[PDB]
Amino acid sequence: QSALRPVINLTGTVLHTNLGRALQAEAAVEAVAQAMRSPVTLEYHRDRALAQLLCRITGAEDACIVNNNAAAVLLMLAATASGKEVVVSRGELVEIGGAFRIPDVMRQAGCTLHEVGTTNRTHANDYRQAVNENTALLMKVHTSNYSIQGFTKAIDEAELVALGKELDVPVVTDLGSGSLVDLSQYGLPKEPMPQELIAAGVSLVSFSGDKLLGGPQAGIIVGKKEMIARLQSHPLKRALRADKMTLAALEATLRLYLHPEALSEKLPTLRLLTRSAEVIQIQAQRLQAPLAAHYGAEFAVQVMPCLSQIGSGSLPVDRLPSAALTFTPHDGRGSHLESLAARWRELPVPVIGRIYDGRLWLDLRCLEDEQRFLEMLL
Amino acid sequence: QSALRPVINLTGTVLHTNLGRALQAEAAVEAVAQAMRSPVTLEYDLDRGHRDRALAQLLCRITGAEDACIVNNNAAAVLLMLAATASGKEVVVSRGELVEIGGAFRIPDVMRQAGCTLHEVGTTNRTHANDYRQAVNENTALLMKVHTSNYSIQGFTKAIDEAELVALGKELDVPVVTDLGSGSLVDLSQYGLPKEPMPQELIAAGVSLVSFSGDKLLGGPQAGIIVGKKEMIARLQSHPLKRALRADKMTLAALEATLRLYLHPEALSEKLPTLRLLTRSAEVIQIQAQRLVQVMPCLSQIGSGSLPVDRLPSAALTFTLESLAARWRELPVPVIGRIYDGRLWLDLRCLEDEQRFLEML
Amino acid sequence: QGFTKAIDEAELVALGKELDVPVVTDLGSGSLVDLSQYGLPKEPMPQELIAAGVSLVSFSGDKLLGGPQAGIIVGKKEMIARLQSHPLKRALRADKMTLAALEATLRLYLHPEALS
Repeated sequence: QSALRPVINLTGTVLHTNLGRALQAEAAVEAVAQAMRSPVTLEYHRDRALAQLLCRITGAEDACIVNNNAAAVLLMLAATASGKEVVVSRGELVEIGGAFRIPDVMRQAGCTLHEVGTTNRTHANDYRQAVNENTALLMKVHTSNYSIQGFTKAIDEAELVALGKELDVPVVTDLGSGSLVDLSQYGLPKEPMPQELIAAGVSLVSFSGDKLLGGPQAGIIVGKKEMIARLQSHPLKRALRADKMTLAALEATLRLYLHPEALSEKLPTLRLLTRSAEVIQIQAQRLQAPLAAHYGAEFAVQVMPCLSQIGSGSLPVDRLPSAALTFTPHDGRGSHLESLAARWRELPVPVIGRIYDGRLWLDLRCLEDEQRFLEMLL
Repeated sequence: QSALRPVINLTGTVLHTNLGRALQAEAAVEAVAQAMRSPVTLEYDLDRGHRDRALAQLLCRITGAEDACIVNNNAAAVLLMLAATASGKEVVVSRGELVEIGGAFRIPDVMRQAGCTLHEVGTTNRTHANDYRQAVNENTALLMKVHTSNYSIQGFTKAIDEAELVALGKELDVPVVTDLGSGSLVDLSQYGLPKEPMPQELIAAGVSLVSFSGDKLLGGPQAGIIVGKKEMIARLQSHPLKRALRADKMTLAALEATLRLYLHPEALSEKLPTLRLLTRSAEVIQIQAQRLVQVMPCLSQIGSGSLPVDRLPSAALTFTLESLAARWRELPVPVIGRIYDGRLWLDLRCLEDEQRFLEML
Repeated sequence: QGFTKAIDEAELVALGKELDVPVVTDLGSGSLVDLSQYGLPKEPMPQELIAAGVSLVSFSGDKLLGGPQAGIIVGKKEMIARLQSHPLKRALRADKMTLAALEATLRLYLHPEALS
């Protein structure tokens, strides 16, 4: 078995950054297989069908596609504000994962980071007082992995683009998550959409493709034709250009958003997120018997409510009811739990659970096919 | 129909840069589909764990280097290598290796982007080891050898090989890096094809870092693979640029499945579509062309990573023009031929499925 | 809330001791008792910061302390003496009713049983 081995994500995190983030749809898989097996018109520009599709969906003039959203932010800052100040709120200097920090990206991209306001309260006058002759951008970063609660104040995109129009300074956005549909319609927490930012007047909006979009690892920048053309002509773009499998997967995923009626079914990310809790309860009750019969004598397994995280691109707050299987040792020793976790991690198709509340939990929200999981766990 | 539509490459260029370069094997396709459909341990080591440690071990087994690094493409590989190993310092490159690939990649421009200073030595055709020696000073960070994959200078020429430059850098305490580009992992001369420099030879000769593509003569996905010294690779992985240049899980899955084909070379000419199309015999092409408007000898270009000289016999069917090509480009599966010698030629070297192709025409 | 990481006071004072740099804290609220005993959310205490090795801790007197508007800085004798001798201190010195209220309020914390 290889290291790029399939695993059954029972940790309750749908978009696990360490597990490949979003799963790909069957349409994306078929398009990718067709692109790999046979020659495709890659450059016979490279991303033009995708640019037109993003114009249809988001409503922006032009679009650029790069390796990932870190590459998107790097290219945006290097091709739009190289050698010039960029005004970012002091409460949006975000860190994602641990390798991506906004100040470090500003340093690499050759711009100067101008910090305004405070960590919790940033006012429009803080943006206004920093705009000078060296200022090239007003950059709003979407804090996708965290939220500040309490005495807070943030300037929305509409007010910031109004201020930039008044001061003749473009406004860009590092959206990150890139949810293309209103999640509130499915009961999920609402996240800002590229459509709203593009309509509000944001010059450039950069978002990921494997986050809430449900596609491949890609960095999608949508916005004004002139600034997108600036990005395309930058020397960095050649290093950051996207692969043909990436483009095929992104095109097939984006074509799913043209038919929203089946979107909750044909998109694995949405299908896993909007999965009802009653079906999870039924599946847990059905699966509770064979495991107890096989090796549940050492530690009993029962079904109680649990909480599941949406994953990357959303708040790490769970916010999602679900059902889980708990393996509670009889003698109350963590050695049994650690040994069981190691045994599962050494299986041909590893099953990853979570050590929560002194027990080993398997959250079945992200378990579509129970046959292979039952075979591996028996 | 989407613009990323299948196309039957009958132009004779197997590795067409504008047509996706190398087709991937069935093993790579299956690994990619498995990685897409199900979660994979991208950055979660079962034994946190790095993203491409399995790939690094596989590349150590194949090439023989200490460590490896995977980035978006070889342009990104060269950019990261120069920015993490020679930032703010001089890089000594022969004046006859300042290569341009495709049109968007240019060695001087990459050095400008990477923060290095390009030091050019020798002449376009004649570069001597003393030209390298006279340019090495306290600000020199690397001696860079770029493999001219898309061109060759013929006539009164002189190039310093990698062994001589490695010895010179060892004497002067300056590391030697190589932008191999093509990255052929097997001796092509064994298959009757022109020999190309291999990463194994450069690694054995003492090159600190060797960067090559994955969609060229390797036959895999678009990737930039840098193999070499553990310290140099660790410098690359810790650079801030790497986060922007890191490789996707589909890219890593395809690359690992492709690299595992090189562990069984006997079936490599069959499992690898690039090698299968390159080592396809001319008699079979002649038979297929006769079975499928005149059939005559033609010559097929290898494509990216090799010199654009044809150097490959084949048989092609000709249509005895512009409007025919325009009509063919509008099919659900477009057929692209070449307007050569006043005739429309369809080189049948890359035609793998006759039953499907015959339906459109 | 979310993907967060903060360096605690103990680790920071250890780092400052290693690098010979003092560590100060703007506590603000200045709760002198463990609020978790009363069912309210726990807040950092000046006692914990002083024990952990923080050179100076500044907190309000009208916030969670329950007294008058005052700024109370507690810590090392040398740095406190630096504060007292600063020219700003005359401008910032505390009033007599402020001191009376602060002393009477602090005397309540010596009898925690009736403090609630």
